[PDB]
Order: sequence, then structure tokens, then C-alpha cells
Amino acid sequence: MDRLDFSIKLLRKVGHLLMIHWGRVDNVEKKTGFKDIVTEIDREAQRMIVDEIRKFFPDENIMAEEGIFEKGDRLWIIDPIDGTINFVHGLPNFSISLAYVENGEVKLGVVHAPALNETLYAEEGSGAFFNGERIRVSENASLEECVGSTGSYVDFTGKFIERMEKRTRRIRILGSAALNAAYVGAGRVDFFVTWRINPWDIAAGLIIVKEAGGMVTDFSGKEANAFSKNFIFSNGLIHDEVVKVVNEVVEEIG
Amino acid sequence: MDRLDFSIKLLRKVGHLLMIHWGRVDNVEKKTGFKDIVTEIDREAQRMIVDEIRKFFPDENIMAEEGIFEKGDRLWIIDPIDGTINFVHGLPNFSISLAYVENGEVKLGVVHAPALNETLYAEEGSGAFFNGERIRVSENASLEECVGSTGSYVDFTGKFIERMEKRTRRIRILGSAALNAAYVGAGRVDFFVTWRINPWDIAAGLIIVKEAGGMVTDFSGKEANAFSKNFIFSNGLIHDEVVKVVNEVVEEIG
Amino acid sequence: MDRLDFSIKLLRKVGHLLMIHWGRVDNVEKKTGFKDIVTEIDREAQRMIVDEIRKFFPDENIMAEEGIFEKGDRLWIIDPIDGTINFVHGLPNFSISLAYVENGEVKLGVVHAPALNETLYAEEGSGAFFNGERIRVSENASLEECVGSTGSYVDFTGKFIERMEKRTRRIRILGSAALNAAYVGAGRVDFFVTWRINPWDIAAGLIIVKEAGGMVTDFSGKEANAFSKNFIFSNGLIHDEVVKVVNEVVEEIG
Amino acid sequence: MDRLDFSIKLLRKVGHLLMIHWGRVDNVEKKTGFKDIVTEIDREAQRMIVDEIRKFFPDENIMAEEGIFEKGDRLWIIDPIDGTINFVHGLPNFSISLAYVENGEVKLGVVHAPALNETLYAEEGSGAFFNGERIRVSENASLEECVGSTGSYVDFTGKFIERMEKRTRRIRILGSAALNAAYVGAGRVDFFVTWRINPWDIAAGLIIVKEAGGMVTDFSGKEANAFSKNFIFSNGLIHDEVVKVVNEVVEEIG
Repeated sequence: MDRLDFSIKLLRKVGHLLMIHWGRVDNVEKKTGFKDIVTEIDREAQRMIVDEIRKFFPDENIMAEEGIFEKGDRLWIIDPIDGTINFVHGLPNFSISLAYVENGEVKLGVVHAPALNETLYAEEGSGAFFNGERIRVSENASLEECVGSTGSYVDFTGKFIERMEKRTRRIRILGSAALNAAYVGAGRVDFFVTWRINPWDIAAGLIIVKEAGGMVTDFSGKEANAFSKNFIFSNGLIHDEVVKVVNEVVEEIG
Repeated sequence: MDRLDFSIKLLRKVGHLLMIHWGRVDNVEKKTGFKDIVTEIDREAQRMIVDEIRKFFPDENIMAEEGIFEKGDRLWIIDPIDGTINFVHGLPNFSISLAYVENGEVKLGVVHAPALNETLYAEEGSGAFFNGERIRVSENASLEECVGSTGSYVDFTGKFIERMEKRTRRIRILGSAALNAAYVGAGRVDFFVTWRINPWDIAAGLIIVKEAGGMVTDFSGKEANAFSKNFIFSNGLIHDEVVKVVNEVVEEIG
Repeated sequence: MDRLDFSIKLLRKVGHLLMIHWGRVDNVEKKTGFKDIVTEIDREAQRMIVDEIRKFFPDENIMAEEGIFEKGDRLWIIDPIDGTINFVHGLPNFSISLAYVENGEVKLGVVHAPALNETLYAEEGSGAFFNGERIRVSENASLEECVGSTGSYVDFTGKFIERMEKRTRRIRILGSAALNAAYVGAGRVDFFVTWRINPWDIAAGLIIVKEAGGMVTDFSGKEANAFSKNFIFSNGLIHDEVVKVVNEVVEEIG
Repeated sequence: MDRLDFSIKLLRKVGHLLMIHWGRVDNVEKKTGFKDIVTEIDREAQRMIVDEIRKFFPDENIMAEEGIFEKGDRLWIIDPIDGTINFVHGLPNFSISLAYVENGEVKLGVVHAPALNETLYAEEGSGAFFNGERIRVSENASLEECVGSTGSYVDFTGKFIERMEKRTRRIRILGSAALNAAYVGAGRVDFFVTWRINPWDIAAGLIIVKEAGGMVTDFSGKEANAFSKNFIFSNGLIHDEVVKVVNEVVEEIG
């Protein structure tokens, strides 16, 4: 609809800005932390997205990973570049994420991968889409036929792949959280695990997976909410299995 | 050129055949286990390539992942679909690989990813390209500032990440050995490690990374060629450090 | 919904088949008569579509296999290739279209240009889209500021341009009616005129233009349908003026 | 090589800048000087191209399209947007052209269509390419088997279509002189006719057609050079037939 179409068009527009500097970034500093990085393109992409929202939705709030941090019953969650590292290195797996939350709940989410021309999205009650076509989670009911995936987390990823690679086809590490979550919704992977990360980071992939028919919970199997920190996105069919094994990795890591 | 131009065009043509079935493969068969598959599309794609080569180079030899394993002074090495599992699940990381080997040494190599429209290639003595433009390995001299990558091998993977994770920036597991290797010569990743592997998964990757200024040796450090069972591709500035961790991991196993 | 999604996916799939031969037709065929090979591609593309419609909509008339009824019937129109000349010569302006018609009314239409990665479409009542995002006809209400289009038709084209020449900004001849019609609903051109063509070749574009807010009438100015004898697609703002010149041109000729 | 690889990469980079605004000069900012916003995109793009050239080839002349008429040994001819009308309307047929001239002769040429991902180029003595593969002029020997092209020129286009229509297979009017001339070297069109356009805006195309084995002369039939005003690009198999037909049009005019 209105807000959704606006988002798709907006992220595709800004997506071209990132394409100009893709792989050719000069200023790269380690943002809030030490593991990840951030660039001047990050903020410039955010500024472009933020100016447009404020333009058509003046009385509404915004919340970026770095910079703007507001709260309201009409809130936009922006992540100018998810997979900054990939972006900087020239890997195509990076995306722009945008979610619209109203009255505390996610009403719609969009994830756009400039270099892959992949715009995945969904608005609650309307299903999940991918560049115009409907997407649904997979029907792979057992791990022997599943391709899972996870993020790069110290002490977690290695031991997680350690235990999982044995019971699945493959485990992928792509480098863009939002996209990977949307991929479960697209049905390209059967599950996606992401440890100790910011909750607002995946508001867009969450609604996409849920509208795609998937299941999203914390490492406890409990419905994923704004107070969860670890997330598990799946096709709902092999969730229990993934959850069990995830606690087996978190335990082993003390 | 003649053989290079021929190879680029042939792979691009066959790539469309694969696009038709991408993510919509009805039946997949387990070659040796559930982690090792192949499809009838692999076969149809190879046949298209084989038939074309036979037509213009009738007396030359052809060697493929399956079906044809000829030997000779003039040999063409084929991998119809490098990343079959990704291909079946609908992930974009899969490619067609071709290489012309003359007297044991690979003269030209072409790696084509249909979903991503990425054709990387190199001819002996002519440099490495990416869809017409020149590519060269990264200039990252420190492992900390590197993004390495590897395949999904049971036991070795979990261990490799485990070790490498505290030494690098990120480690990726995309799914296509040929592409993953060519990605090194593209400067998208700083190194790539392969455990247990055939010539058709890396003949094209060696020449690309080599003509792109990088290094390719077995796990011991010996400059390998057609095969060696173990491979390490890199920009050459951190090859030793990677070989160090690799031997650690492999010994930590045994 | 069900039909529209079915159609978007089916065409995006079959379009890849056309991409195999696209411009790959050797001159031995273009010289002897590319009519044959083109028909083999046409036949094969139609076969794949027909086979699928049979599986999902078993009791619906496909391309008049069960007659031609301007009222009281359910029909599926298939155009495997529109812009055949462009296709043969290697021009990217060619497409594949599918349209479902009920009682002479186009309920939904899809135009897919494989080489441009453009999927335009519309369902009756839901508006027109372009790869997931909404499209609408332009708002240029003065012929002198419009970009028009027509086909390379004998007699008609030379004159149509003579006229339009000073009355309008630019006139384009793309060589792809369906794509061209759709481009009107996308607001890329302000009006498109067709001289002596198969109505079923632009039925998909018909619904696309109307749902995008424009209008489509025959030369006599009557709203057009899938059986009309002539076509004029516009943004609905300068439609009367084009009909005028069109008829003037028709007078001059025959 | 150095200059050609730098140009290919440079045009591909700036191309995304154009994409950000492609078809994005809507009515809300169309009623607020849109021919000015397109001049900002142009100047901004021109600025990027100019800066990079100066940064790598410092003491070399730069005759930007909307720049100055410098003179010297080494000269770079730039055109930020060729096909401005299409660009403004959302049509994909627009390009960025760059030609490098030394000693008065064009040494290399690049034509990049951002919206189509088409990079056509050639180096004197190295032939023509299209995203890495070799391209060559068509092999059509008679006009009745050719698809010709020209632009939209008042008093000329009409008559041209008139006289050409009954001698040729089909004529096209796409809207981008450089892209269109390049398409002759790619073999998509058998010939192209421009009417009173500055040689500079067509220099990149000229080297592409010639390295592709084509023919480019002025309306008289003599080699095309800076003293030319009207051009004819062809495969060299039907050049004379075209010159003959074009001259008849020229007669009908005045």
C-alpha cells in the first residue's frame, strides 16, 4: 500500500547510492564496538532515507542504528547498510533495511539488496513478497534436507557449525542479517540463527518471515518480542530441532 | 580471444538454462550421502557444454565432475553447477566453471554465476577480468582486517572458524568453490581455503587468482596446479599466516 | 492473487528459456529464414506455459483450443515472444505476455521482458505494478510535452510521425507492442498507437494501462477490449488529440 | 588497458548516480524546474568523471560535453547523459559515453547504459567488446533483411521512415545516439543514421563500430571526421544502399 510502496521505492532509490561506493570505500572506522565497522556511506545513505520519511511523514519518529534514536506510536526503523563489511569488501550480500512499527507492533518491513536486485518485503496481513511475487517458507521437514545459516559470532559460530554440519546439508554464513532472515521467508534457507544482537536490527526480517509462514522465537522457543536478544528464524517445521541444538551450543560455551 | 571468448559466451548461454530450474528442482539424488547431491539439470547443463566443445574442438579432451573423464595434451575441465545445493535451495551463489588445460597447465579459466550475472575469467599472461574489467587481489596485509572464506566440510569447518575467528574480521561460507576462489582474484575476499577437492571445482579458480596477483598452494605451501587435494587461495600478502592456522586446524584434527 | 502470482512466476521462468537463444541465432539461420528456429522457440515456450496452465487451471480455455467467444467464456492468452525481430537481431526490447480474459474482459495481464528484467502486471481492481512497486500513467497533459510511440508499420508510421513531429516532443519506435503498451501504464511514454495488430498480442498491456489510470480505445474512440480492431493507449490526459491525428492519418492512407 | 579499464570502471561507477534519479523527476518537482534538476545530475556526474580523470591523468585536456572546447594532444571527451529525454521519462535507453583522443585520433571508446547494464567499448587495434565478450557488426547483406535506425529529427525522421520503410525490414527509434551507434558494432542494428549532431557526442561510438568491423561515413560516403555533420553507422555490407536512400530523403527536404 501507501507506506509499503513508499518504502520499496525509497530503498531501491537509495540502493543506487550504495552501488556507487560498493567496494570502493575510503573512510572505514570501527563503530560502537570493535568487531564491526562503519563508513561515511552508511550515514549518507541514512541521511537520504531519513530526509524522505520526514518529508512525507512529518509527525513520525525514526530510529537508526547510529544517529537518530526516537520512540513513538509511529516509528520507522532504519539500518542504512546491513553487511557493512561485505559492502566495504565488495561482496554483494549487503542490504538496506526499513521497518514501520505502529502502536508497538511491526506493520511492515522491507529489505533491499542493491547489488542483487532483491527487494523482499511484507505488511502484516498481506503475505510476503519478493520483487512482486509471493514467497513462502520451505517444506523441508527434517534437518537432513535443510540448509541453515547463522551470523559470525565469536565462540558461537564455530561450535554451532560444529554440531550442525553433522545433521544438515550445509550451513551458510552470508554476512547480512536482514537479508538472511528474509531468505528464510523466501525459502532459500530453512533456518537462521543470530546471537547477541540488537532486536530492532531484525524487525523487517521478522515480519517478512512471519508473513512468509515462518516461526520466529528466542533461543528459548518463546515468541520473539522487543525484549529478546537472540533470535531463531525458521520454516516452523524444524524449529524445535534447531532450538534444542542451539541450547547445546550456548551451554558448551558456558 | 578465441578460446576465452568462446568459453565466456558458452557459459553465459548455458547459465540461462540453469536459471530456468533455479530453486525449482523436483528431484535431487544423493551421490554418496545426504550432504553430497547432484541433479538432472547438472547433466543437461554439462551435455550442452560438452556438445559445444566437441563441435569446435573435436579432437580435444573433456573432463567433467561426472560423466566424462578424458586425459590429454588439450583438456577442457568442466563443472556444470558448482554449488548444486545452493542451486536447489534457490540461493544465488552457484556457478558454471570451465578451464582449458594445455600440457597440464591451465591456460584460461572462466567462472560464471547466472543468478548474479558475474563472469570472472583469466587467460595465461593476459590478467584477470570481471565482466570485461580488470581485477586484482586485495591489498590487505593484516589478517585482522581480512575476510576469509571456506567450504562446508564436516569437522574441519567448525574448527577452522573457531581458530580463524579471533584472528580475522569475518569468515564467509557462500557455497560455490569456483566462485569463492574467483572472488579472491576479485579482491572480494582476502583468502579462500578448500579441504578435499577436485580439479573441476578449482582449475578455473587457480588461473583467475594467479593472473590476479594472488597465491595458490596446497596446505603445505607448495605451488600446486591441476590438483593436490588441499588448496589455499589468497592475495599473497597473508598466505603464510593462513597456512599456519590451516596446519594448526588440520593437525588439531587428524 | 492465485492467478496473478502463478503468471508472474511462470513468465519469469519461461523468459529464461528465451534468453538461451536470444541473439544467439547464428547467421546461417538469419540468412536461410530465421522463421523456423523462431517457431521452435515459440512452440517450446508456449508448451511450457500451456503445460502449467493445464496443471493448475484444467477446465479453462487456453488460446481458443475450445473456441473463440467474445462473451461468456474464460480464456488465457499466450504470446511466447513479442518483438521477434528485436529478439532475432539481439535487441533487449522483446517480451513474453500472459493474459486471462473473462467475458471479453482482461481480468489480469503480465508482460515480461526477460532481457530487461522487467515484469509489468495488473489484476482487475488491484492496480498496476512493476516488479513489486506501483506504476501509474504520466501527468503530461499537453501533446507538445509528451513522448509518443508507434510501431514500424508501412504507410502509417511515416505519416504518423510527420504529424506528431511538431505537435509532440519525441516519437519512439521500440519494436515491442506489449512492452510498449505496458510502458504507457508505467508512465515511460505518454501514448502508444497500434496499426493492424493481433489484439491478443496486447491484451495484457490493455489491463496494465487501465489499472495504471490511463485509457485504451480503438480508433473510433470506443473503450477497447481483447477483440478490438485497433488500439490507442495513453495517460488519459491527451487521448482525444491522439485519436484525432490517428484518424487524420488513417484518412490520408486508406 | 590502463585508460580503457579506467574508463569502463569510471562509467560503471557514475552510472549508479544516474540510476538514483532515473525516471525520478516526478510532477511534484517537475512543476519546480525539472530541466534544472536534470542539469544538476549532469553536472554532478560530469564532476565525478572529471575529478577522477584529473586525479589519474592530471595534465590532460577534458572537453566535457557541457564544458569547454579545450585543445591539445591528449583529450578526454565526456557526455554524462546521452538520451536525456528518455532519462527524464524513465526509458532505459540512455547512456554515458567517454572517448579518449590522442594526436587527433580517438584511441578508445566506452558507452555505458546504466539501466541496462550494457558496457560497450573498444581500443584502437584491439577490437570491440560488450561486457567482456567480442562484438562484431552483423552479416546482413541486403537492406530488406536489415533493421535500421535513426533519431527523432523534425523534417527528417518522417521522410526517412517513409523512404526506408519499403526497402528495409524494420526501422527503430530508440533515443540514444551513442548507445544506438554502439549497437551497430554489437550487431543489434545493421545501420544507424544521425542528423546534425556534434561529432564529439558520437566519438565513442565511432571507434566501437569500426573496431567491430563496421563502417562509419558522413552522408556523402567518405570517412567520417570532425568536418562531418551527419553520420551513417553500418556493418559495411549495405552502406552504399543506405547512403543512396538517405540522400533521397535529403533531397525531399530541400
